[PDB]
Amino acid sequence: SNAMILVPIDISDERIISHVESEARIDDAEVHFLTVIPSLGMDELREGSETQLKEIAKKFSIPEDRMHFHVAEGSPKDKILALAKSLPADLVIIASHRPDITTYLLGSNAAAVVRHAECSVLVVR
Amino acid sequence: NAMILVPIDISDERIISHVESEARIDDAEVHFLTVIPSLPGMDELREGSETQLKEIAKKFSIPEDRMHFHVAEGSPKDKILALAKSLPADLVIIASHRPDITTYLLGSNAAAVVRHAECSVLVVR
Ligand SMILES: Nc1ncnc2c1ncn2[C@@H]1O[C@H](COP(=O)(O)OP(=O)(O)O)[C@@H](O)[C@H]1O
Ligand SMILES: Nc1ncnc2c1ncn2[C@@H]1O[C@H](COP(=O)(O)OP(=O)(O)O)[C@@H](O)[C@H]1O
Repeated sequence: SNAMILVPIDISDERIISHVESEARIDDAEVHFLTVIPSLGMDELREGSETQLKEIAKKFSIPEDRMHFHVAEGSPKDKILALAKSLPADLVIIASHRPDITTYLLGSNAAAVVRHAECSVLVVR
Repeated sequence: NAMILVPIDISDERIISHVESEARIDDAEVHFLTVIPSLPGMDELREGSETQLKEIAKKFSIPEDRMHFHVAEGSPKDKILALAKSLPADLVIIASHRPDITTYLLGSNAAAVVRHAECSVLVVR
């Protein structure tokens, strides 16, 4: 039962990198990157999303054999929470909001994950 | 531009040479499909199935940028046929039967695909 850290990533559009790396180093945790394709060809979108997720993950200094990639479809908050439950995650690491939006001190997904996760949550600023 | 559909049962080698050779003819896209039959979470089963599908595909000498992965849920023959139609496939490549079963010279999925597919079908022995 290695530690498992869930790292949701919005692939649309760096402070989380040092935090994920440091948290992973604590236990040599498994690091599960997740991207959610919002609802409303699917196999093609999933494939392109996985490729972009992997591109982003190259920025992180984590061993290859510790990184796992997930693509979900639907509500980002619902899927982040579902995966934190099913892994189960020992930690969720999430940015407080998108870097280019300051109106809200916590974004919606961050606020929901912080409140509803069954595990600890690190909100990164 | 050419598209080859290769259904794989992730429960249970001869098709490898044929797929590699057929793919070389045009530099075809190769679409691997596995169908998980109907009755823990569906999301985790889909991801677990895709992971095993990808491990099998590592046995095939085909360029990375030509391989595509699909997971469907239900009747294998119905989903094989649905994808062959919608891609649309120029070829389906299918083993005559499961390697370990000799009583049916042609398995039931192979028989339905070779009769109902709208494209050419290669039955491999
Ligand atoms: N589509 C998505 N897939 C995966 N994670 C996401 C997605 N959207 C948001 N998140 C997670 O939530 C974090 C904050 O996003 P959010 O709470 O929606 O605020 P904002 O709307 O400012 O981006 C993101 O940094 C990301 O970790
Ligand atoms: N669940 C499945 N998903 C994708 N392809 C399948 C599945 N089951 C069978 N096939 C395809 O059909 C081929 C032959 O299977 P089938 O006709 O069921 O014969 P058998 O009954 O001996 O397994 C398999 O090698 C595979 O290519």
